[PDB]
Amino acid sequence: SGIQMENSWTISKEYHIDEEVGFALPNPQENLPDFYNDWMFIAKHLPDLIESGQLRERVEKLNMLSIDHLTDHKSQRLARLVLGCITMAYVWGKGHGDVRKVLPRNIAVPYCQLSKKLELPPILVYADCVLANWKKKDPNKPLTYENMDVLFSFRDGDCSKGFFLVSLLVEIAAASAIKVIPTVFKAMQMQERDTLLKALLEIASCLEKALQVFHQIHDHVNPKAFFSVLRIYLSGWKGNPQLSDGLVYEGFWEDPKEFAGGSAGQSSVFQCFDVLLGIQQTAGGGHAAQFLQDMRRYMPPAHRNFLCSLESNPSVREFVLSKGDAGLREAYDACVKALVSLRSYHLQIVTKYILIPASQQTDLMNFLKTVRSTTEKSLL
Ligand SMILES: C#Cc1ccc(NC(=O)OC[C@]23CN(S(=O)(=O)c4ccc(C(C)(C)C)cc4C)C[C@H]2C[C@H]2C[C@@H]3C2(C)C)cc1
Repeated sequence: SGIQMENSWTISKEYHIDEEVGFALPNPQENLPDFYNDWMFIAKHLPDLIESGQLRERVEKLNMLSIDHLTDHKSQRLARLVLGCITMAYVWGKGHGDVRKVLPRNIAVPYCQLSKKLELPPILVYADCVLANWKKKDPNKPLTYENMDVLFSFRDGDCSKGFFLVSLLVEIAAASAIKVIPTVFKAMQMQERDTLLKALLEIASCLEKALQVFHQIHDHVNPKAFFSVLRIYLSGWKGNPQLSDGLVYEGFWEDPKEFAGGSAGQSSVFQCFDVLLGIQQTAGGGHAAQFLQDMRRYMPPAHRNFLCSLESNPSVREFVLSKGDAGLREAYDACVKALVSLRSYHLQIVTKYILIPASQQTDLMNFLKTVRSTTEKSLL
């Protein structure tokens, strides 16, 4: 068993996986210390600052603020979200091609220093704009769309609330499956047929719920706003012809540096359950594996370590198939089916929210088709 345990029931806190919200950051910080009010003002007013053409001049007038007053993980994660949103807005502007190739030192230096501390690249990633970018409206009500808000958006009407929160709610739905993983491995060591079966049925049930949460994206995200507006600010400078050499982080590196924009490969949920169920993805060969491994380096390092530990545990699939046990096989199959359905839905969302709007003004469609078929081929 690779997974380090905090006690007999819970995985080690060193993996930064919360029992209630999973890979998401629990109860995120909403305010920085007063010392950083100037950064908070800009991130909170990004929509009207971009729209009025005021954003860049405001960032250029900022004083240099040291990150030493960011003493705990939560305030460092908030600061990274604040500075990442400001960076995306500074670089892309209004999204018409008037790009900035130099990030000013009063942002670049604290952002790069903070990113070094957190071992995350100096660009907005999933762990910022989804996993840390949320609050409850009422502390005493549950985690539902109606009771939640994001902390930051880029433009009014960009649907970032719907896109980020629905994604967050899928992560939270998966958390109820992630917290069962130690029980799976314990039942395997102990030969507890029923415990393993109930654990797998629980996982499958939570993955099914996650897909029902995913369905909500159509109700909160307009495809034209997403494609023509939000995607601009999730774009990066790796292989981007508008920033062919990357971005200059003034006062941190002399040469421009390339970092990739957002990708679905930054969520740990898919790989977590592919590993658990022994599904090896092959679609797209080395170039796709290289890209996906690169996106794993854009997850929090503790979540990378969790995924690596999972790969070093005994195999659920090998255990199950050897039992002549219809019940274990059916429960395993229910998990695989729920993962196949999630991949299938992911493909249809890419189609409606990227491939189709793009057509109006191929390797991706065939990658997502192959990942779904590899998964379905893992049905025992
Ligand atoms: C910075 C940053 C940044 C901002 C957002 C993301 N989003 C992301 O990784 O979401 C993971 C998803 C997959 N989508 S998605 O709608 O197919 C989706 C997700 C991302 C995009 C991009 C524009 C970033 C390419 C496009 C689409 C269509 C939502 C979410 C729900 C289910 C399927 C997995 C999930 C299991 C949790 C990543 C980086």
